[PDB]
Amino acid sequence: MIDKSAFVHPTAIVEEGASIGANAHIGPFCIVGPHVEIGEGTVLKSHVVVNGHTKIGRDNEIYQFASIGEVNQDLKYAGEPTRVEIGDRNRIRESVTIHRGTVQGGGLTKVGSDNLLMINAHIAHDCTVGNRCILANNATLAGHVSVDDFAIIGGMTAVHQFCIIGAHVMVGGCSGVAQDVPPYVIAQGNHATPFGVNIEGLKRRGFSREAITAIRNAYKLIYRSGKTLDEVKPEIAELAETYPEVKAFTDFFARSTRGLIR
Amino acid sequence: MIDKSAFVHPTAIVEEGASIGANAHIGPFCIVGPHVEIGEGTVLKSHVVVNGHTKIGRDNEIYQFASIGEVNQDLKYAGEPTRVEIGDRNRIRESVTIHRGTVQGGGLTKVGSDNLLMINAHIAHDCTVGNRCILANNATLAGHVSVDDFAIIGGMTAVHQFCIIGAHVMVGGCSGVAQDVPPYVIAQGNHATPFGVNIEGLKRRGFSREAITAIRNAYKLIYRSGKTLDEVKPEIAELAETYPEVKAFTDFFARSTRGLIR
Amino acid sequence: MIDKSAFVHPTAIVEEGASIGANAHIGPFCIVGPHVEIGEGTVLKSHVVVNGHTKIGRDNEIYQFASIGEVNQDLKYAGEPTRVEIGDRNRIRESVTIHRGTVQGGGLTKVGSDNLLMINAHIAHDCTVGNRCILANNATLAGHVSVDDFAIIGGMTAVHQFCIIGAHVMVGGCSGVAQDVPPYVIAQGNHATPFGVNIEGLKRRGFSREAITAIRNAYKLIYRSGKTLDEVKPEIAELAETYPEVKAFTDFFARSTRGLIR
Ligand SMILES: CCCCCCC[C@@H](O)CC(=O)O[C@H]1[C@H](O)[C@@H](CO)O[C@H](OP(=O)(O)OP(=O)(O)OC[C@H]2O[C@@H](n3ccc(=O)[nH]c3=O)[C@H](O)[C@@H]2O)[C@@H]1NC(C)=O
Ligand SMILES: CCCCCCC[C@@H](O)CC(=O)O[C@H]1[C@H](O)[C@@H](CO)O[C@H](OP(=O)(O)OP(=O)(O)OC[C@H]2O[C@@H](n3ccc(=O)[nH]c3=O)[C@H](O)[C@@H]2O)[C@@H]1NC(C)=O
Ligand SMILES: CCCCCCC[C@@H](O)CC(=O)O[C@H]1[C@H](O)[C@@H](CO)O[C@H](OP(=O)(O)OP(=O)(O)OC[C@H]2O[C@@H](n3ccc(=O)[nH]c3=O)[C@H](O)[C@@H]2O)[C@@H]1NC(C)=O
Repeated sequence: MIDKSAFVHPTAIVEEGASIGANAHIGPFCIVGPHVEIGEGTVLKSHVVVNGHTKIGRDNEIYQFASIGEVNQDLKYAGEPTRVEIGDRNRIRESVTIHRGTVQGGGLTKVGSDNLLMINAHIAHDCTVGNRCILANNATLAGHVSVDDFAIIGGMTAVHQFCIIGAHVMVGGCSGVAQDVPPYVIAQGNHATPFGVNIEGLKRRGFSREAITAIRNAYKLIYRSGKTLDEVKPEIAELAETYPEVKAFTDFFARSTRGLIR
Repeated sequence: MIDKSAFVHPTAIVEEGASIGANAHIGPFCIVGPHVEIGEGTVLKSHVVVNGHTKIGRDNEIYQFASIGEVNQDLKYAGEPTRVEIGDRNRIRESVTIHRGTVQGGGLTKVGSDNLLMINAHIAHDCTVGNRCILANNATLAGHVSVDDFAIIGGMTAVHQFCIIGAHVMVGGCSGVAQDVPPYVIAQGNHATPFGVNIEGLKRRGFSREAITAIRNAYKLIYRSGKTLDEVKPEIAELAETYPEVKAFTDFFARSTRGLIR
Repeated sequence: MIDKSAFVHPTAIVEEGASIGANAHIGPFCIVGPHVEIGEGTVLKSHVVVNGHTKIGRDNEIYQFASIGEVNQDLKYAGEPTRVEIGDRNRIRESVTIHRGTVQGGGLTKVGSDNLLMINAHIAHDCTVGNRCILANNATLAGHVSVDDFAIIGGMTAVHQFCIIGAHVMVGGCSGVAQDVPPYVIAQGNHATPFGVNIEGLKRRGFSREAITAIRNAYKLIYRSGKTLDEVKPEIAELAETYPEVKAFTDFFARSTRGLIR
């Protein structure tokens, strides 16, 4: 049902069964499918396509020529009723594409809250984007990619299938990520390699001097020590019991399947 | 004429003279020009622009914000009635652009059948795309480019004007192809360089153990022997009279004008 | 007001207050905001969004799915009535985005005349594009970028914020420009480095043999001499009093803030 306080442009096509929340705005020439839920205050500017089994939260801004909930590009997909979930206060810019999941990959593509997805950013099937992320122009995620909280993907940058981009990571523009990126690190190149800790990002996000130092020491254990990952994991765990920010590393290691960028 | 069994959305604009086949679907806000032919069962999802002298075959799926048959980007083009041909069962994704040819370049842009053209793939004037190809997100072909059967162009990858991408080639993502790529080879980098035979692709497509070995030996003649191309061409021709799959090389050599990637 | 000789498609939405010039063409499903001015003979093909405080000149061709005058992607922007200016005889292709300025960056995004902006070219907030430029497919300018007269940005190429691309420059495809590019030079790579003078471009644009030689000598002072920029600036100024084309260098130096690509 469409809430009485929602605006739906006469030219927009909202198919019966769609749920449109209070004070939502559906602009000219938009198409909204029957299995779509659009939250309170969310705006679809114009020329937006939203379909599939897709739930969109509150106060989102979705710009013209964006395609949300669409059939994914995985040749394995066969039309199964898979899902998209999008949180609150996201800015989803022109030509952004966010595709539905696959049964094989868990059935769900997820995007959190307060994200900025710039022009022609691509979120493929079965991706999980967290909160407060930035995907710059043409930033492209292949299937099953995780982008953790506060992570930034630079312009023209592509991420290989199944890769994890750790929390607070900054991936430089014009890059190609082929393996997993630990939280807090700077990555650049093709293939992308690590370039230290995202110190400036952490400073701006309120991380203490002590926390940043501990994170830098954890980085040094991984990349400078010359030891194997299995050797340094318990050392990182010991460090984490004093500095809880370091726990991001161990949580990341348990999820990592592609190996680390080096 | 529009076939009686074709669906044309009330909001779609199909100009008089356009030919729409049986059980075709023209979605909301589509524009179809007077010199366009759309084949049986072909679907234009929504917000699709098809114009120029353009023939589209059967069972195609063309997604929103795609531009098919449009004026090309060659500054030499002056509005001449050039052409686009598109075959059957293609999946042409959001924002894909396929441009009409130029008189100078032969007057025709051609795409075969069973191709997957991912988001924002670009097929410039006078290009020839074969059958069963994959162009990943943002894959960009300059004018007069050939992409032969089964070839794959990775995400964010650009191909220089007049280049040929051989049959069964896999070009890696984030690459820049400046010269001709022989059939069956893996290419990566900027500028792109060869990295052996696409063994896995050939295995999946039913190539025999003997054929793959012969193809590998042909690759070795080209790249490992240290001999000139003119020296190894007759040797490849001799090999081809036992293994007919090797004939792909000699057929490719006759078309090649840019020299080989090395 | 809409001029009596202008065409506005019944499906187009031109908001009251918009100024549409003589013999302009507003195609199907276009949206034109109340603070937009569209000049004599300008064509919006179809599915074009033009909003904000935006002035567009004469004889422009703006293609489907383009977004002109839109809210920029700078997180600092807060909805202030900033501006876009676009000159005459530009060809603005499918999915091109040109964003309004920011108060912080001067309030204006400017594009001159006779430019070709290819598919999905991006002109960010506070950019200044001159005359006769070419931005190829997916060419991406970050905020506050200057692209001077006749400059060419290759396909898949990104330019870092605040950078200046000098007059008559050719930036190769698949590149990443991180610093300022002097006029007349060829740039390629990631990060982009200089590769001599754009001799062919200058020849075609009517530059004399003497002028090109002088420009080459200025290039050699900057890059071959081994001297500092401060040492060679007065030498370039001396050369410029015989060959006025060399004055482009000194004018560029005064604007440069990022340092030179080397
Ligand atoms: C990084 C920038 C690229 C742009 C990213 C945006 C694209 C995404 O929206 C779509 C996507 O990533 O889907 C893939 C899916 O994430 C993956 C896992 O589920 O599976 C697929 O990728 P994968 O690497 O597993 O390719 P396949 O094993 O399915 O084979 C697809 C084609 O590649 C050929 N191939 C494969 C391996 C090889 O070594 N050589 C080949 O030629 C093979 O013959 C076939 O034609 C999926 N692909 C296809 C084309 O089906
Ligand atoms: C690889 C990724 C890039 C994106 C690919 C998508 C673009 C295609 O849709 C369009 C396309 O490829 O068309 C070109 C056409 O395939 C070719 C052959 O027919 O001809 C043209 O390319 P080319 O390399 O021949 O350029 P021109 O010789 O026509 O000159 C165009 C501009 O380049 C300038 N130039 C040329 C050479 C040089 O050395 N320096 C220059 O500055 C010249 O002054 C002029 O302003 C065409 N270009 C233009 C801009 O007209
Ligand atoms: C080059 C190809 C990329 C595509 C280009 C197209 C994008 C443009 O349309 C938009 C644009 O360029 O705007 C930026 C604006 O030109 C600039 C100057 O005015 O300011 C901004 O860029 P900047 O480099 O200054 O980034 P900020 O300092 O504003 O911080 C933004 C985010 O980066 C994080 N950051 C910053 C520095 C650092 O070292 N590590 C970080 O994690 C920080 O925490 C925050 O989340 C602006 N960005 C944002 C996201 O606001």
